[PDB]
Formats: sequence, C-alpha cells, structure tokens
Amino acid sequence: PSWLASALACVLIFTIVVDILGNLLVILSVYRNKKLRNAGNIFVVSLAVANLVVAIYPYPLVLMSIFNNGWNFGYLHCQVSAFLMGLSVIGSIWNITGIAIDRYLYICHSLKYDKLYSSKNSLCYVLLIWLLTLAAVLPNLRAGTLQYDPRIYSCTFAQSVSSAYTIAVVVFHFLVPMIIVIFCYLRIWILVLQVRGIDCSFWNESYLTGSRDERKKSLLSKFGMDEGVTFMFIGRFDRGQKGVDVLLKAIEILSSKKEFQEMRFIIIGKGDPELEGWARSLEEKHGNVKVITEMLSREFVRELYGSVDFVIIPSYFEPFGLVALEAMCLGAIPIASAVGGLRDIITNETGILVKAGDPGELANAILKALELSRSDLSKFRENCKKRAMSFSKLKPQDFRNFVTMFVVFVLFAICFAPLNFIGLAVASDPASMVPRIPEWLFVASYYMAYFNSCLNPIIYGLLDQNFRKEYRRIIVSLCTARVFF
Ligand SMILES: COc1ccc2cccc(CCNC(C)=O)c2c1
Repeated sequence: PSWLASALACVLIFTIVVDILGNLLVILSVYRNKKLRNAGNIFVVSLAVANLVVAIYPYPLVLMSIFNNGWNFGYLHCQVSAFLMGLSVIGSIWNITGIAIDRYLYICHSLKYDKLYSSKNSLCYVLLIWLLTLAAVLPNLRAGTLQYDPRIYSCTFAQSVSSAYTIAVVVFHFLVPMIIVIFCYLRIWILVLQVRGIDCSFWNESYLTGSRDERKKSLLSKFGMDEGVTFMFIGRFDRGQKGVDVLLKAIEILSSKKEFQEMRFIIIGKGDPELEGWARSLEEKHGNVKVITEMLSREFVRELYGSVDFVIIPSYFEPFGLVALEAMCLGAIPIASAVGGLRDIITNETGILVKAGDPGELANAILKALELSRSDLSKFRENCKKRAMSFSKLKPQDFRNFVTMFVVFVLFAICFAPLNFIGLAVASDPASMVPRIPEWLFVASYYMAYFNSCLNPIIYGLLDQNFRKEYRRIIVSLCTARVFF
C-alpha cells in the first residue's frame, strides 16, 4: 500500500485544483452570462460555494496528513476541519434538493401560466438551507463524534462513536433528500413525456364537421340507440391493469337505478374472454350498452372522442395516460382514477376524479356526471381543451438543463451511496463492524465523496452549452491582453 498512499494524494491534488478553479468559474459564469443570470440558478451558486469551502481549509490539511501519516495539527484544527466538511456535505445534498423542487415547480408553473416562473424567494430558501445544515452539523462538536481516522488520514464524523447520530444522519440527511429528489425528477420526466406524446395536429376538433349534438346523435343512431348522456371506454380487457372489471361491476349497480334509462355506454377493447363475455352479457340484457371487441381506427377513435360526453379511464395503474389527454383535445370530459400521471393531467376544474378499484364510487361519479346540464358541460369542455393546449405549448422548449441538474444529482448519489451504506453497517454493532468492513471499501467510500466536490463544474461544461460558452469566454479574456496599433 506504499503507492496507494501517493495515489490517494493525487486524487485530492486533482480535486483541490479542479474545485478552486472550476467552482470559481461557475460563480463568474452565472454573473457574466444573461442567459444563466436567472433567479432559479441562485441554488447553483450556493452549491458551488459549498464545494469551494472544503478545498480552501479541510482538504489541504488532509493532503499533508497523508504524507505526515498522522495528525500533526491541534484538536481545534481537527474539530473545525471536520465541522466545515459537514456544512459542505450536508449543504450540498440540501442545495441539490432545492434545485429538484425549483425545476419541478418550473414545469408546473409554465403549464398553468403564460408567464415564466420567477423564483422570487430563491435567496430566502438558500439562507433557510444554511440555517438547517448548521443546525445538524453544530451538535457534533458537543457530542464529540468528530475525530481523526488514520486509514483515511482525515478528521471526519466517526460513525462508530454514536450509532443513534449516524442512523439520523443517514435517514434525515441522505434517505430523506434522496426520496424527495427521486420523486421530483420522476414527475418531471412524466410531464416531459406527456408533452412529447401529444399531437395537436391529429387530435384536433377541426377534423370534425357538424355540431357535437349532431355528431353524437349520428354516432348513437349507427349503434342502434337514441339520444342520452354517452359514456365511453377504450382499452384492453384485464382483471387488474386498465380496470374494465370495475366499470362492468359499476354498470350492474347503475342498471337498477331509474337514472340508467338516460345513460348510453360504448365499451371498446379486447382481452380476458370471461370479461369479454360479461360485457356481451350486459349488451344483451340492456339496449343502452354497446360492446366493440374489434380494433377501431385512430381516425374513428378521434371521431368518438369528439362525439361522446364522457370518457371513463378506470385504470388501476396508469403512469402516463395520454388517452385521458387525447380525449380532452376533442372536448371529452374524463372520469378517471386518481393515479400518478392521471392526477397531473386531470385538474379538479377539467374532469371528475375517483378512487381506483371502487365500482361504488365510480357509479356515483357517473351519476354526478349525469347530474350536469348542457350549460355546465360547455365550460368543462373548454377547460379540457385549454388544458390539452397548454401541454403542446411546451414542445419547442430546450429541456437540456433538466438533464444536467439530474446528472449533477445522479453523480452525487453514486459518490455518497457507499459512505451512507457503511454508516448503517457500522451503526448495527460499532465494536464488531470496525474490522468486519474491508479497508479498501472504507477508503474508497470516503475518497469518492471527496472527489464529488470537483465533479459539478466538469458536468456543467460537458452538458450545458451556455456554461461551456462562458468557460471559454472568461479563459480567453484573462489570457489575451489589450494593445493599441
Ligand atoms: C453528520 O454530520 C457530519 C459532520 C461532519 C462530517 C464531516 C465529513 C463527512 C460527514 C459525513 C459522514 N456521515 C455519514 C452519515 O456517513 C460529516 C457529517
């Protein structure tokens, strides 16, 4: 391990150099560029400062202590260096949490409003984060959980001092931010796919001829049934995916009610033959229920969306649910299950939301849909059309910034995943897990987390076009001089 000592010194030498130069460039680039001068990027400046703190005083002492093979400085120099390392690591994960919340609210704001998301309170949330990070690192001085570790030649937070302090540090300052951020970028990725998936040039009301009342009367006549509140279902027949079984059980509940005579049902799909029989059974017993097992054209489905009054989406698990959004394009008021994706698309103003897997509540939701006059429906169709219109509005946008900030988080998660995992293993039995954990695994977990501090500016340049432009802009301005001929 003689060479392993010099190699460890190189990793830090690289980190210190790239951090000091790189994160200083990030601070300048945001102030210099008008494109990067937005309020939502105050967190980026705050995260870069957190990265700079460790390369100025803690890391340099750790670098000497590799060569010295011990702590040749005081106890205050150990307690303070461990403290600034805390504010940095804890500050970095909460700043990344801030950006993840900021960017999720940004897509939601651009959907509901024509004006861009201002990020007006960005400076206040940064100060709140630093008051939170200080409140978590500060009690480690009095408890005495900060001490030198010879293996990693540094003064850090010892995971073997108090297991209660480590479990709280792993849950509240790693597992808690991780969940918040993974959920945020999950909801962003769905909304970007919904923007991608919609086609306002195909699913357009223009393609339809006469009035909705005339087109509904025409569609119902061809199916052999008179005028009424027409409901539609479209999707494969399955016991626990698209929930055709929930709809079928609900029609039976409604068949006895005097309100059923004023209803019309057009079920479309194919799957489980038992469900296919159940549907055809009600088609016989009731003349207001029509089943289509055949595959209908995208052109005809578009005409159906434009003619029917409602579209029932009783799906158990629907992640995107473009069908709900496609129906809204042609004024079909959706009645859908409160599932992830459908919860995003359907507003309380646009459609009716119901609990997934309940035929009772769906029957009452279909009843609520029936207890609505021609005047009430016309505004609901308008809102449905306006909501689908806002999704296509975001199509020309450059979603490249969301990828960079996601890569920033992804890399942070890789660097600190072993350190927080070892911290849980050590928390089980501190006396037993000290030799049970391999030395290479302990050293690698710590130095990965150290290298992370210089990673963020390298990522900004290789992915964000505006950052790469301003890096060369500042570099050339200080290299080249001014002279007169
Ligand atoms: C919890 O507070 C601190 C205070 C100082 C630190 C200094 C260096 C590194 C860490 C993270 C090590 N925590 C885990 C759970 O692995 C610190 C954490």
